[PDB]
Amino acid sequence: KNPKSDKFKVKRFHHIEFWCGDATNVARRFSWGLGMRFSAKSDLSTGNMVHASYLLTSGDLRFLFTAPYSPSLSAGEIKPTTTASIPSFDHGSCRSFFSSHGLGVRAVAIEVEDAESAFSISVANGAIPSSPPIVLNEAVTIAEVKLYGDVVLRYVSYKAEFLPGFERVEDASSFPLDYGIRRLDHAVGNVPELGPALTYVAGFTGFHQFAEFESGLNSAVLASNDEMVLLPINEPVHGTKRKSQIQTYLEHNEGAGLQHLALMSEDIFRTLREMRKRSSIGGFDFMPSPPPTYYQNLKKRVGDVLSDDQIKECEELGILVDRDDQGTLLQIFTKPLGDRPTIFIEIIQRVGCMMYQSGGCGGFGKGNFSELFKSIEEYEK
Amino acid sequence: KNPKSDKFKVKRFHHIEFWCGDATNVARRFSWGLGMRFSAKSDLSTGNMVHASYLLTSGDLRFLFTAPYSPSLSAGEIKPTTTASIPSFDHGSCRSFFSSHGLGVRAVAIEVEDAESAFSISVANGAIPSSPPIVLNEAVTIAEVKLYGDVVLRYVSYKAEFLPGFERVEDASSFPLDYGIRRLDHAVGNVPELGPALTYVAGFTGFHQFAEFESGLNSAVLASNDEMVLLPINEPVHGTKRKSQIQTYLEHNEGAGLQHLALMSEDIFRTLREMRKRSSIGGFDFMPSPPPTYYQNLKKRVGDVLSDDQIKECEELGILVDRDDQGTLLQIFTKPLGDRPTIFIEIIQRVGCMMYQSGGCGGFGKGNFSELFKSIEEYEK
Ligand SMILES: O=C(O)Cc1ccccc1O
Ligand SMILES: O=C(O)Cc1ccccc1O
Ligand SMILES: [Co+2]
Ligand SMILES: [Co+2]
Repeated sequence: KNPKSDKFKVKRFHHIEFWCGDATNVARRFSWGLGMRFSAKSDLSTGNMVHASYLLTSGDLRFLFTAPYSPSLSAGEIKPTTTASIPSFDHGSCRSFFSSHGLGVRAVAIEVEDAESAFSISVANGAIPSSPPIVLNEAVTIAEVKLYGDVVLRYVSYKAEFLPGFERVEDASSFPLDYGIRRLDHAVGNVPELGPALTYVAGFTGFHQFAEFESGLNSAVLASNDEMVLLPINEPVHGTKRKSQIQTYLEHNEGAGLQHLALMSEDIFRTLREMRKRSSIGGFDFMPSPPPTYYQNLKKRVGDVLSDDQIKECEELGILVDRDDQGTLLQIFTKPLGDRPTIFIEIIQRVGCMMYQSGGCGGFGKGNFSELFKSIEEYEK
Repeated sequence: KNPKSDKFKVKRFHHIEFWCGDATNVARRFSWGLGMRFSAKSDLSTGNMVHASYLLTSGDLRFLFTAPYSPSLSAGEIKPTTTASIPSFDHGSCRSFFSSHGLGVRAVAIEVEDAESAFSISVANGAIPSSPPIVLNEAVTIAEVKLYGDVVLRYVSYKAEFLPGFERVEDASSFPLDYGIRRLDHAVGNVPELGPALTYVAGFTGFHQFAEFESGLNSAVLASNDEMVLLPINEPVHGTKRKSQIQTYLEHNEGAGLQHLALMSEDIFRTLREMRKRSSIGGFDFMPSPPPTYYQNLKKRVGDVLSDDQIKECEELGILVDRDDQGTLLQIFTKPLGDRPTIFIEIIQRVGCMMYQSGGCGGFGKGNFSELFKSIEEYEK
């Protein structure tokens, strides 16, 4: 069931912020590789002497890329006189984050009704504060609490254009790329111990465990009331023949952090075609495809959902398919987005659970561990 | 004249190394924006636990992009047991460089006859050592001395494939991009004081001042014996109405460093067409074009070198033209390559000075300061 125990009003995923060494180059790579438009900036040209921040958008999906300038540019500033557009930014925290983790997600931001209420109630309920509520131009309130590792859960709330002090990019620089991605479906964290992580986060949010349906991990999923904010969390399982990829993550990331973002497409076939066309010319690479035996086995499992043509199209693109009690899930995983084997991206599309589509329709692919192992016995063939 | 006073045998520009926060994303951006192939790697997959290094090539042009992993991966190593493929790399120096300068060039590498000789003779003649000669796999010798700021001049010499411990990229990942760029023509440094910089560098190389032919800079050019290694150096001039861009550089870079790389194309028209097509989809932007009056004035200066059609093609692409006593220079400048207004790139092609083409044929564009100022009086039109 769903007890709907959110301790404050949570709306939707609002944006994801990457902390970078150079925001320009990461943003331009992601824009081409994923098909996202440059839509806002806050940097030297907008008066920001503290950080460079570039926003990419695709549908409702908002990726923010931020890097620090030299502290010398803003050395005479103090917090009351700051030119930073994101008041929680701090040169030392950002350099320390990036040197410790490399390229990765600093903030998972959700839109709430009242960011100040959400911050107070969260801290009242165990959340470790990270940046207190700050009202920007009497219009937007932002607050941050620790999520896991050095990742913050950022609350944003609007009285009624991204953030004050961001400018819309003059569209001579804004090329209308679009490969079909429309919103963030869920965000996945890796921790050394799942239980305490769950207890902490569920402790201060009231998010409930999302109901689900021997290789490497245990996981569980936290969800908001309407189950549109979904936050899976993994822990490693040790002693296994193949080393736990969760453990590999923790080693190369220097501890807990965000493992991957799941991006919903409105047409996963066109998204993967478009992304794969660009893999070797600046975009993203994809995990190796499952063997043909995996795809033959797809008819017996989802032959009622997908035509033979649609199945054959899943095979051309390397798409995985899983199915819940309520819907069917199409998914695929990129290779790591940067130098370290840490953060990656998953492209997904859900079919079923109409009534709008309810959140998590089809689950998260748990069934594909078994299906891929058994399929990999294609050595017989 | 040219006294040919090189104190050791210098061959050609060999490569440029960028020090990055994340080498993967910078390299993939540069590859698409400039049309360079992925040709070698040294990283986790090759046994390197210290740094990630990716090599892009176009003709003879070699761009190397390097970033540090977590020190924890190599904490049990010492220099005799290192897995780094570039023995001069050091986690602390790289993080300190990047935090101080942002994305930029760490090494200007030239190939010499004997890197050990070049290092000893240079230090004997005033060069500040940076990394002593090291022989890699009994095949390649590398040595580094300080050039200016935190930029090193790196010597490389081969007994007789980039460097030992680098693998050729398996070409499923190596897409044969090519927009016409073929080699590095010259590399430009900005310093606070030109005179001491010249005296130091000419002091330990024997490079001579390259003979040339009121807004912002003084500059001078150092050259090797056959004048194929060219190293211009700028200093700011203060008190000017418009602030010195050299000074702006020094402020945002936190001191002296490499200002820009000049890349020779074999077809500057195709290069700029191809680069401009990609400016807004992950590539590089170009400085704003000169006014039409600049291009009308081109007939009277280079009408004997370029047809009206070729001139009109210069106007479509924003190409600048200057002319020496010996040849004609076509040039254009990108906007900054990363977040800070520091490093950028120039695309060039030279016509004249046949006998092969002698180095610096057409100069470096000094004449375009005056031509652009006078051309900008198009307000009358
Ligand atoms: O970590 C993964 O590879 C995928 C994942 C993450 C979290 C919960 C369930 C799940 O299948
Ligand atoms: O700095 C620049 O913009 C161009 C330059 C650099 C160095 C020498 C001569 C010259 O025209
Ligand atoms: Co998932
Ligand atoms: Co130049």
